Amino acid sequence: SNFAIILAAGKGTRMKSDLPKVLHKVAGISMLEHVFRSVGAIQPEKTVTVVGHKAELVEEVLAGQTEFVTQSEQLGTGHAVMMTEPILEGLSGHTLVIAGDTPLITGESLKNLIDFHINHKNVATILTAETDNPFGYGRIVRNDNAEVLRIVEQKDATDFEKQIKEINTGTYVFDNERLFEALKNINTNNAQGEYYITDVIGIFRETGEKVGAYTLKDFDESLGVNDRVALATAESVMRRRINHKHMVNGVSFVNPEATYIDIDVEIAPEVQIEANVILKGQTKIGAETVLTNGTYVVDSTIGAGAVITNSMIEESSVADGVTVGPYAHIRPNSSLGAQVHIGNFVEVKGSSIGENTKAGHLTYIGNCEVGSNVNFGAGTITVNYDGKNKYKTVIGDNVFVGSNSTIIAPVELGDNSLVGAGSTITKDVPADAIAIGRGRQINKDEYATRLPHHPKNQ
Amino acid sequence: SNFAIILAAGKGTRMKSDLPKVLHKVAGISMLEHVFRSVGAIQPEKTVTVVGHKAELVEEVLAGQTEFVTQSEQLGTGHAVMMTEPILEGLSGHTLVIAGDTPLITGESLKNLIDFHINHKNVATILTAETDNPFGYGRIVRNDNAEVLRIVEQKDATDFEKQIKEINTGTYVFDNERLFEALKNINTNNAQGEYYITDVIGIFRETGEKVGAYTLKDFDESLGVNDRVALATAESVMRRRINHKHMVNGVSFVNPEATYIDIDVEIAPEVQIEANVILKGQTKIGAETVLTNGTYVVDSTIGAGAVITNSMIEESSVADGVTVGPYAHIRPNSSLGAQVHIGNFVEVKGSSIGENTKAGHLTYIGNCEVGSNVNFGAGTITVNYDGKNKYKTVIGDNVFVGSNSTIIAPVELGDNSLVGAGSTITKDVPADAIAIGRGRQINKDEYATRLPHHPKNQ
Amino acid sequence: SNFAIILAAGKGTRMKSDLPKVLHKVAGISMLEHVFRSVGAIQPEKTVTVVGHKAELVEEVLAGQTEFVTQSEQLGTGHAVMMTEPILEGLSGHTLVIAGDTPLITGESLKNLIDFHINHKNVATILTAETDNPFGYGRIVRNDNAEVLRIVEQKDATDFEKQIKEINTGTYVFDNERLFEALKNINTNNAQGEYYITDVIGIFRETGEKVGAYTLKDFDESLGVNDRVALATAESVMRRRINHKHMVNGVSFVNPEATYIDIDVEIAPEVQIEANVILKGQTKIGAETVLTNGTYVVDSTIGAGAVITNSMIEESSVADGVTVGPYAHIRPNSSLGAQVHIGNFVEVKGSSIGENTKAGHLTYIGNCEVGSNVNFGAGTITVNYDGKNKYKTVIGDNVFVGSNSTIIAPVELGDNSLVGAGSTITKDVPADAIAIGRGRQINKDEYATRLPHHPKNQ
Ligand SMILES: CC(=O)SCCNC(=O)CCNC(=O)[C@H](O)C(C)(C)COP(=O)(O)OP(=O)(O)OC[C@H]1O[C@@H](n2cnc3c(N)ncnc32)[C@H](O)[C@@H]1OP(=O)(O)O
Ligand SMILES: CC(=O)SCCNC(=O)CCNC(=O)[C@H](O)C(C)(C)COP(=O)(O)OP(=O)(O)OC[C@H]1O[C@@H](n2cnc3c(N)ncnc32)[C@H](O)[C@@H]1OP(=O)(O)O
Ligand SMILES: CC(=O)SCCNC(=O)CCNC(=O)[C@H](O)C(C)(C)COP(=O)(O)OP(=O)(O)OC[C@H]1O[C@@H](n2cnc3c(N)ncnc32)[C@H](O)[C@@H]1OP(=O)(O)O
Ligand SMILES: [Ca+2]
Ligand SMILES: [Ca+2]
Ligand SMILES: [Ca+2]
Ligand SMILES: [Ca+2]
Repeated sequence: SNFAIILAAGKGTRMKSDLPKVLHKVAGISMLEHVFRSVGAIQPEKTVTVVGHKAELVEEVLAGQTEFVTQSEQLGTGHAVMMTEPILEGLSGHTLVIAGDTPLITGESLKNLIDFHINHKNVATILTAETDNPFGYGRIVRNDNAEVLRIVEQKDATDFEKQIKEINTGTYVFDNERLFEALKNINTNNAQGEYYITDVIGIFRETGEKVGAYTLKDFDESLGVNDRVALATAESVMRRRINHKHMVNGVSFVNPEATYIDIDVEIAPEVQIEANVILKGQTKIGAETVLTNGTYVVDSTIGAGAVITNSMIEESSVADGVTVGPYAHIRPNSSLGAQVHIGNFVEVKGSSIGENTKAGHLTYIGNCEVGSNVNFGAGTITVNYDGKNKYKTVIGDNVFVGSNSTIIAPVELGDNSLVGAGSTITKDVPADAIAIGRGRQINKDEYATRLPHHPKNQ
Repeated sequence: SNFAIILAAGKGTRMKSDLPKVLHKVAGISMLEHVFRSVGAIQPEKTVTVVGHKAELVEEVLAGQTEFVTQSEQLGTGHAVMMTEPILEGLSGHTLVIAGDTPLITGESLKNLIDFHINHKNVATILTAETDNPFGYGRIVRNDNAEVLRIVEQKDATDFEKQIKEINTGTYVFDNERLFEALKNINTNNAQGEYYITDVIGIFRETGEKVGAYTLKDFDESLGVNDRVALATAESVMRRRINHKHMVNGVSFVNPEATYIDIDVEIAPEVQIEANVILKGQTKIGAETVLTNGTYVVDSTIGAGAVITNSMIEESSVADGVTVGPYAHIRPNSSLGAQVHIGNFVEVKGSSIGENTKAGHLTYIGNCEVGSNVNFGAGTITVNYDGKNKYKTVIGDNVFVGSNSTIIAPVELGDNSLVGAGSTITKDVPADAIAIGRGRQINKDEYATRLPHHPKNQ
Repeated sequence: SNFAIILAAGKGTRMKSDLPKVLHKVAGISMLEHVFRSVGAIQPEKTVTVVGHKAELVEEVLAGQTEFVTQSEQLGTGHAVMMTEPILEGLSGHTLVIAGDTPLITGESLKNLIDFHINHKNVATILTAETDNPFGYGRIVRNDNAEVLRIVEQKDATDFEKQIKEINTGTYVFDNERLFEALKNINTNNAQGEYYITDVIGIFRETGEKVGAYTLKDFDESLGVNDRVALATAESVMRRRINHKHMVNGVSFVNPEATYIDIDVEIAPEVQIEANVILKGQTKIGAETVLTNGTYVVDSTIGAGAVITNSMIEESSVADGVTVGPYAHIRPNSSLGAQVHIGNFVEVKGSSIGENTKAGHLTYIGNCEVGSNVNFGAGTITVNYDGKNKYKTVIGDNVFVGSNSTIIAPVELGDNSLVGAGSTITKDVPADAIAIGRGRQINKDEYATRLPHHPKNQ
């Protein structure tokens, strides 16, 4: 009943990239993927994506729910659609034709397109829009009774026709039956090589079959991306849309025009986001937590009541009430327990940290299983690499790891123990003990008067 | 002679917050507080704020110069004003009626509103504005001679009336006498429960008493905040206004559209601010200092000629010529003396630092009284916590604190002394002495050929 | 044949700066310098800049290709041009008159101005533009046949004339001969002190000599900067222009409206720039490298395939495939070899680092010649200062510098050697050896039950 054809073979030369045009990301996912999301809104019985060069790459990535045909030669949009013939020829119903480079179009607009089509039982329906600078776009010609007669390109347009402000977005709905029919009719009697999807509209004009146009109230929603300038504009519209949705859902933004949140990030209500925060991938933020300017989060989970201050968190888990930063880096596979505190210049990598534990400064915790109520003094380092292998360090509950100490794994610091500040630990420390591995202080009276820094020597 | 009534009881359901709508901040202070600031511009003999739910909270915070009446039930704006009757009934004069959720209105606009009122000796004056999308707003109906006849809501508006572009901002000036009179007249003969402030305009129409409207030249100044989307817009307008004011006052902004400066921050002329800088609360910046992208300052004082590079400064004092950052954190109750230098990855907490002293890297200084011309080598740590209590460290003038040393308080390093790099200091170091607490170096020939990192073993 | 006169003596009082108005920067260089760049587009046989106060300063800086005359008194634009008389009087040809405070005008617009001039063989040509708020600007009066009759200031304009939307940008092309002629004719018979460049247009009106106006299609291109508000606007237009140019050239921007790239930065295609990145001065970025939010680069070279994560790089060289950050600081005169890795909280100053070497954390490397495949454990510090002099450290290939070690220069760590974590190195370490300078660990059973942090004591 409903079928979809997505054109993704284009030659994105103005992109100046080796990556197939439609694979370029917009807020987390590729333009193609956004098109797949709006397309799904019309519940197409079949979905066929036409890819061109590097065809393998596009497929090798998003093998999403969609058939895949290849267009080895650049013979135009008509030929691209013709490549879906083997799969859609014969079937009766409505077929959506959309480009993979117009990611701003919405599922809602696509639904209205079909409804508008089936409604007037048109043979073909053109998704159109209006602008005051239609230069370059095919124009939409209608009769005094406002019926879509045909589409006129800029090069063929009469002076009088250049005045038309309604343009063709390049998105269409065709009755699948007539469509492939008209595609062979143009292909064979073409007296030329390349044919275009708009050539089918020319045929319906020759035969008088009903063709209509649904207009998009927002012209900017029809943007076709051809270069990194339109790319940025796409990014900008999608950003406003994502952020508008969160604000309506109860999230505060100091500046939603400069906050970068990917398409799939989930944010509980009452969260507060300062300007210039970055949320990427599969990220979740719980209720009332606070994200300050600079925070950067990727594929992570943050609980409720947390305060993330200018810090970078990657593939990690952060419980409720956790405070992080400023300038902290939480690396892959880390888990911070409830009320944990990670202060400035602290790095946590592949480590579980129990609740209420704190590492407030200039610290590195890697490959450690850390307990609850632990204390890391400023300067502490967990050494877990010898140039070939990594080793694990186990730290019990309530351990007091003295400042500037060097913990050389594999070792265990038992519960309630303490490592003297400035110590190098090479062996296990039993529970309730203290470990000290540092030289004893020695004073040399008057010796400083004999060194470069002394006032007497400058 | 002049009285003010501020409506702050509203049910901000679209805000999706537990915090009373008007308490949500906009550039440092709550919307209510901005309204109190514009209201003060008309020197009201009395100011009464009507609060609703959580009434205690709004009051418990800004017990600012203003009477407080409570509206326990949601019976409309008319009933809310009726709650101020005990306090304003009888008094003669002009009474301003304003919402606590329209924080962009200015004191200047409010003054022009009253003057326009007293001028034409109107009984009531409507603060209006113009827009091309008046859908939803009450319209302002005037006669062929441009006199305000009445206000018409959207639901009652005739097709012909929907065309009116002048809308009601919900701000008004009433002759206090007639106002409460008309409020009882509607209340009793209401034949309904809730009555609205606009019902009083209906009565003056019935009686023919003169009603006028002062139009705001800037429509965006009338924004009523109902959700976090308008919240963000408020933040955006107020930000442009604050920043415009500083630029006119001689401050350079690389991008004033993305620089966040609270309402009360003071900035001397010739200061240079890069994009994405944050100034909050009671912050002061002296002449010619430079703030680079990322700098974040809260309730602090910075002198003239300073250079703050991507650093966070909180509740502290920073003298003239000080250089901080990149990535430095100056925490509560710190004071940096003239020409002091705090470099990358350095934390200073509750400490006074004398002039020309330097801590250029990976350093923590907490609870210290530090002298002038001191030098902290990279890696230094002042240890001031044992898990229960904090201790103080006193460091004289010209001390050279060697890199990677660990200073365990409570201790004193006397003038011109030096602590050997990599030392753990547990006792006082007399003036002019040197202290060393580190193991002596030992070399083991060929031993490395026997370890994982060696080329021979990989 | 073509001559240029740049007016740079103005009294930029609304700037509130001690620095001559035209010296204020816009995207890396001064407004004056941007004007010199557009001016060069018309290949002027001679270029003369009129400077006023602090005349020495403007010259003492950009002694660029241009004659320099001084205007000691503020007698108007006419007098300023009159100061170029000694140098341009007599010569025949077209003379461009432009202000040093209109930096957005383009060389292309300037070329079109001259062509439009020489074309109609006009005596004088006025560079004009159109806007809907011409209040304050001199208006352009034309006859029913659209010929430039004269310029009318706002104060003299008739009501009917205030309607004119075409305004004078203050940029002109005059036939050098008549120009100085008309300048003496006004100067002597002036019956007043100060004369203005627009007075020459008045004379051509008296004599009927042909005067024309070339209109700028973009009004915003004519901005005259007088205060830091227009300054910011200039910065904003120039930023969009620079960034538009890179996007067209194949560079991706997450938000080109909030990315700050100086006028002279070079960026290879396929580079990806996140929002809020800063590129200043002579900076070069190679193909496909990635710059994340916060990165700040000044006068540096970055190769291809690099990933710079929220880090600051100054006057340094960075090879291909290098990864830096987050929160790393690469200081002046550093060179990172191919595939080098500098992680979080690491500082590199005046040091060469060989390929594949890594310093992933909390590390300071200053004044070192470091080899290839070296490894710096977290916490390492190279000590190179004694309060008076700096010393160099030489580190061979494949050295393993243990965590928390303190390397006191001048020393050498030979190839494949290893420094034990937590060691203080005061002497050379031969190749293939290991060096250890740390106290041995000692455990005291039960001692912790006797300290403040222990659960038993709280
Ligand atoms: C900067 C921040 O983040 S702040 C929070 C971090 N806080 C910290 O890191 C503080 C940690 N505190 C320390 O390291 C302290 O120096 C402590 C807790 C080890 C001092 O403990 P004390 O028991 O009071 O010191 P004391 O000198 O008596 O030493 C205890 C035992 O160890 C021995 N000892 C002391 N120093 C050494 C040493 N360098 N080598 C070997 N043994 C030593 C003593 O001989 C004594 O043993 P004994 O009883 O058999 O004679
Ligand atoms: C990374 C940056 O920010 S850079 C700037 C920071 N700069 C620094 O931190 C540099 C600090 N410098 C140091 O620590 C040096 O090693 C210094 C200044 C202590 C070296 O001083 P020197 O006097 O030249 O060394 P020297 O070996 O002679 O030692 C002096 C005395 O201490 C003794 N001593 C040396 N090492 C030790 C030790 N580990 N334990 C006990 N005593 C020691 C010596 O026996 C000698 O005493 P004596 O005269 O009674 O025999
Ligand atoms: C946090 C990160 O970035 S992770 C990556 C960084 N990784 C690191 O920094 C790890 C570095 N590793 C170390 O420092 C380790 O403690 C190592 C490599 C020195 C341990 O080496 P090992 O040889 O296994 O230890 P071992 O105890 O046998 O000591 C070797 C020799 O030094 C001696 N020695 C050990 N400790 C000391 C000491 N404190 N003082 C003097 N000599 C010592 C031993 O007596 C022995 O000599 P001998 O053979 O003549 O008796
Ligand atoms: Ca297109
Ligand atoms: Ca409202
Ligand atoms: Ca250290
Ligand atoms: Ca001007």
